[PDB]
Amino acid sequence: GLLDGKRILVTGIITDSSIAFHIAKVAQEAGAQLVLTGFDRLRLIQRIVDRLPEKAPLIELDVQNEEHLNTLAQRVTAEIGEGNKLDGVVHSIGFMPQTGMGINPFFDAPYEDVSKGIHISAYSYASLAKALLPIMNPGGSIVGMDFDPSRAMPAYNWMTVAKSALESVNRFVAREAGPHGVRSNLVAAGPIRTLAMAGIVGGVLGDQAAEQIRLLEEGWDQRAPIGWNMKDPTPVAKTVCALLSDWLPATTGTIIYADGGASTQLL
Ligand SMILES: NC(=O)c1ccc[n+]([C@@H]2O[C@H](COP(=O)([O-])OP(=O)(O)OC[C@H]3O[C@@H](n4cnc5c(N)ncnc54)[C@H](O)[C@@H]3O)[C@@H](O)[C@H]2O)c1
Repeated sequence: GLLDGKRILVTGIITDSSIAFHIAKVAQEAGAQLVLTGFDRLRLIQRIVDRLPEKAPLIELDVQNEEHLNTLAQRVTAEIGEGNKLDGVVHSIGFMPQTGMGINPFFDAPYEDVSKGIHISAYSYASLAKALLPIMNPGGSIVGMDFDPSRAMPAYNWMTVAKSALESVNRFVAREAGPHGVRSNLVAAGPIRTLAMAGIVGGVLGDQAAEQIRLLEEGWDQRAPIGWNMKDPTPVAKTVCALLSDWLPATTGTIIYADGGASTQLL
């Protein structure tokens, strides 16, 4: 298998539609041995982890908790065994309070809310790398999830600002990881109907926010030369696994687009 013998930590499972659930599933089917992390609802997440192809341990990680981060490497080592190291780390973590995602105008998001979203969505990519690089093997790989923020998307407002910060953080993490023999890259996915996003397109932040995301989704499918399936994150999961493998060993600090090609076309 593509990831035979690799030990990979995967953050970000909260539902069975989470991108991270599919990353974990595909990675296990490709031979990887996993450690999962979960935020807050650990019993809920454990029952989802129980549905993965193979048994894998779940440990707690709130990326806003300094003690969780400062103990993370030790707690991972407790699961994989002293002397064993990680080959891969997946950041699949995002959050922005509703005030920053269209329930009110762009200008009405208070900084306390924006700062919380940037903490979880962007700064924590550096936090996670800081915590785990000391227990990573040369040849290893850190991968984070991106949503192309090169143009303003009124569908996502301050989450797009957070992704712009994340892309910058990724390039600096590549610099830190390099001397360890470790790569850092982002996978920019098209829109996926995770439970949170299905709620927004469904109307939970109001009619206008629902229509804005729906228009974004519709344009995406029109632009993508190979199509885009918002109800199936498997192609995104495979792309993450490609970057976790040994097959892109000279790629670091970059963004790989798993978006059906929609970012490359203008209609
Ligand atoms: N859904 C999409 O359309 C889409 C598209 C491109 C990229 N992405 C990105 O993919 C990543 C995964 O999101 P998703 O779409 O699978 O949604 P999701 O809601 O299933 O996953 C987001 C995860 O972030 C976790 N999280 C939030 N606060 C946290 C904290 N304090 N500590 C640790 N974890 C925390 C949640 O518990 C959840 O597991 C995010 O970075 C998201 O921005 C999503």
